[PDB]
Amino acid sequence: EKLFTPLKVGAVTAPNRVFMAPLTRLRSIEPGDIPTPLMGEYYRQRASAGLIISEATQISAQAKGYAGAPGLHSPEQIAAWKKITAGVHAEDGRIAVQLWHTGRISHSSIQPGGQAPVSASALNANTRTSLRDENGNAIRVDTTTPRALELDEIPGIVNDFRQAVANAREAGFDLVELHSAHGYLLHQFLSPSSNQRTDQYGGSVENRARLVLEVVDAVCNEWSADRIGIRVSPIGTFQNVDNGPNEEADALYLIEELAKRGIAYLHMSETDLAGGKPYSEAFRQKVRERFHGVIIGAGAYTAEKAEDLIGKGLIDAVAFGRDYIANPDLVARLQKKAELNPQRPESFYGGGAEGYTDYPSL
Ligand SMILES: Cc1cc2nc3c(=O)[nH]c(=O)nc-3n(C[C@H](O)[C@H](O)[C@H](O)COP(=O)(O)O)c2cc1C
Repeated sequence: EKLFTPLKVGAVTAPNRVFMAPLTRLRSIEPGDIPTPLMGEYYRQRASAGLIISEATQISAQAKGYAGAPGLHSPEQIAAWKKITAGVHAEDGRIAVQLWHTGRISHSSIQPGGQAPVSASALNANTRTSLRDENGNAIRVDTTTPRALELDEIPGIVNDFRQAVANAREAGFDLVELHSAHGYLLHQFLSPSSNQRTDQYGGSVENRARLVLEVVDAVCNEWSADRIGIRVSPIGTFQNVDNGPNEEADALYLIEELAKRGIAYLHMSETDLAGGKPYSEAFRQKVRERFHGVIIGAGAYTAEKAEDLIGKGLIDAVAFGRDYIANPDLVARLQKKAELNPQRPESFYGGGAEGYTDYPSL
C-alpha cells in the first residue's frame, strides 16, 4: 500500500494521497454568499486529508449559479475564508479553494440585477440549479437561458479569475483549483456542444481551449505555477455537456498545453455522478506522459482502485467525495480498514449541521 505515503503537490506536501474532493454543500450565508463558522468546523473535522479541495467558490457575483454557494470576491468572504483556512492549518491540514464561474448553469434571480446569466453561446443548459425558498430551504429550478458573452467581455472574465486567485492567496489557501469541468463556464467554452462561437473562442479545439488557457496563464502570473491546480472532465457527458466527437484527442491537446505551464496538478473527474464509460489504461498512459505534475483521479474510487492505479504509476492521488462527506476521518478509517458511516444524500445540499458536521469520527 502506498495510499498513505507523502506526496509533493506544488508548493506543499501532503502526508497521504487520500484527498477530499470539492463538494458543493450550499450552506453559505445569504446575503453575501459568506462562508460560516459551521463550514469552518466541517473543514476542520476533515483536516487529516492529504489535501482538502473546497466546495466550488465564486470568483465574482456574476459567477454565482447556486444559492448557498460561497464567493471569494468581497471583503466579508475573504475574512470568513481566512478563519476557515486557519482552522484547517491549526490541525496541520492543507486546503485548496476550487474557483468557478457557473456560466449558463445558473438562474436570473441570483445574478446581478436579476439579469440573464452569461455563457459561450446563448443556449440554455436544459438542466436545473439549486435555489432557496422563502424559508431558506434548498429547492431545484430550471436554468435560465444564457446570454453569449461578447468579445470585449472575455478579458473581464480572465481578470475575475486572476483577482479571485489573488484573494485566495490573501485568504490563506495553500492552492487553487480552477473549475473547468462539469459543464460550468470554462467547460462551456471547451465543449462544441455548448460553444457555437465564430470568433477566436469557438470552432477549433485550440479556439475552444483559448479561454481556459488564458485563465491558467493569468492566475499563474498572479501567484505561482506551483500553486495552481485545475479540474477537468474531458471524457464523457457531464450535466448535459458532452466533450465532442473527438473528446479523446481534444483532451490530450488541452493537457499538453496545461503541461507547458508546469502547474501543480491535473485533477480528472472521470465520470458524472450518473455514471459514464471507464478510462482505459491506454488513455491514462497518454495523459501520464503529457503531464509532469501531480495527477488526481476521481469518480467512483474505492481504496482498492486507488492503490491499483497509484501502484501502476498512472495517477498520484485520489479525491474521494461522498465518503468524505460521511467520514471526516476517512484517512484513519481506510488505513485501519474500519467501517464507514452510512451516507445521508438527503442532506448533501443545504440545511445546517444535520448531515454536515454530525458524521462521527472513530
Ligand atoms: C454533494 C455533491 C456536491 C459536489 N460538488 C462539487 C463541487 O463543488 N465541485 C466539483 O468539481 N465537483 C463536485 N462534486 C463531485 C465530487 O467532487 C466527486 O468528483 C464525485 O462525488 C464523485 O466521487 P465520489 O464517488 O468519491 O463521491 C459534487 C458531488 C456531490 C455528490
